[PDB]
Amino acid sequence: AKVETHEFTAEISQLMSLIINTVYSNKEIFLRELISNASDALDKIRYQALSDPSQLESEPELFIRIIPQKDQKVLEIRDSGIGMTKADLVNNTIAKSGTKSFMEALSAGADVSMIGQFGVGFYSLFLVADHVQVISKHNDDEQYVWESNAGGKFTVTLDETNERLGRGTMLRLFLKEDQLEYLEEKRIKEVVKKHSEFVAYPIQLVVTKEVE
Ligand SMILES: COc1cccc(-c2cc(F)ccc2[C@H]2Cc3nc(N)nc(C)c3C(=O)N2)n1
Repeated sequence: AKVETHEFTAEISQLMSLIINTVYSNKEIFLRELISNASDALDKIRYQALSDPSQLESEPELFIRIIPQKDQKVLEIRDSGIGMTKADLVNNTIAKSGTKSFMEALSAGADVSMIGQFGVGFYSLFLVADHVQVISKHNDDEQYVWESNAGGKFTVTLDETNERLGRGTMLRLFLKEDQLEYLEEKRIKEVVKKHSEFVAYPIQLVVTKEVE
């Protein structure tokens, strides 16, 4: 499998470093942000399906799914949205403008929670995670895995190790030891009900209970 390496733009590498290092208190906002991206990605596939309902056939169910993996200290956020082609992942760039604007607003004293308003709320995941894999499948393209440690370099490899998505995106968040509360059914239920009431799509939570 060929791991293509790429370097992050200097503004993107500095944004990633700011968030991963910050002390922000309301770190739970990351979930609103990722859910909001997943909901938007679903809106995008649903729009195409208004024209062409064959676009939905790669994964007919439209959903956001939250999958804690206590064994691996991993929280996965999966959507069956539009997904991202390999070219998308290697060049993901409205980010450039929103990264600069958001950085200016932070100087003026904006709170970290305003990140979504500048369109770069994906990077809020580094509040609770030190490393991240992003697995994506766009309809007319193959399934790839993007990877970043918040440094200045990310990889994009063909996906030969993860479950097939059918269509969409799954973020594998490698949580920090301080933020392992977000693997908890009850803690995750709190954050979702608080900040994502108005989501057109089912937010499914996967829970592994032992049969007694
Ligand atoms: C989701 O995985 C990745 C990987 C690198 C960069 C981005 C990203 C970055 C932004 F700054 C702003 C927006 C994005 C993503 C956010 C996103 N999330 C999800 N769940 N699905 C899609 C299609 C996108 C999308 O279209 N663009 N997302």
